[PDB]
Amino acid sequence: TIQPGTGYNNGYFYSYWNDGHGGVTYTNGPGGQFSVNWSNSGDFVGGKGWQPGTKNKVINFSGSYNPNGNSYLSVYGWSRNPLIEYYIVENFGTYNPSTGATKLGEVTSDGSVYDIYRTQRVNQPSIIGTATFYQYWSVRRNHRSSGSVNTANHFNAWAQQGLTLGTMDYQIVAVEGYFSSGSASITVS
Repeated sequence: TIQPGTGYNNGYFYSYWNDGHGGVTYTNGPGGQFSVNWSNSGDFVGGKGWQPGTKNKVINFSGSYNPNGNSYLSVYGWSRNPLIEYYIVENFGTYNPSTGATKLGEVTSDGSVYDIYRTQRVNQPSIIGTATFYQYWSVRRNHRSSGSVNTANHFNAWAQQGLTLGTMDYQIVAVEGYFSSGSASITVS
């Protein structure tokens, strides 16, 4: 296990954050590999990828994802100017994070339809400090724990619908959990 923080490991950016509650261990492995094991955690997010991301990256991920409770497996990132937090959700546990969100379209990519949503976060932590910003979501209908994500398909579909992105900040394959248990082992390339 490592300290929470950000850095580079074997040529990949990583980010690991937790709220201090306990119950989460994050390990960086060789190459693009990372592992997360959690048991009655608090809120956390961890994964590997790129800093900065791009608008036409094809992201490959392979491994195992076994949530027991509330957790997501996503391509996850931010843009600046405008400030946007975005998710391309490949798999989740007990909670569909688009519950109660406004549906803004559908896109077919990489073997599934995805539903597109937009939510707003009001006076919440962000990469530039406390702020009000939008979150964009693509939620895969056919869940999986390995695959390839053509991010351009999502970003172009969001743009078509009026959901524009600014300058890319980090872009990772992340395991997120909120007071749950589970294990994951994921290799990014």
